[PDB]
Amino acid sequence: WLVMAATCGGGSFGIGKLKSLCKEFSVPKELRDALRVKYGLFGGKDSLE
Amino acid sequence: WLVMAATCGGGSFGIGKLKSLCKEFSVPKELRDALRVKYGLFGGKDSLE
Repeated sequence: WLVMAATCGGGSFGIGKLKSLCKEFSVPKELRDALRVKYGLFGGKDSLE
Repeated sequence: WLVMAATCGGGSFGIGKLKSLCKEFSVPKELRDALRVKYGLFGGKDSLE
């Protein structure tokens, strides 16, 4: 796999994930980016006095 | 397949076709381009009075 790789090898940059079977919610999975930012927009939806 | 796709996905541009088995005429199939032009050069081969 380093031979097919040629000049650049063993250099992971980003890993995408997906569901094998299909059901309920589509689950195209790379929302992890907004997981470290645990509550970016969801905490404050429409709160005003 | 959209995950491997990354930034560009679901954007077909051109579809090539080919024969599974081998026989008679090779049939590398993308002559469809000259099918809408039904008779471009074949209609008039070498006709002259």
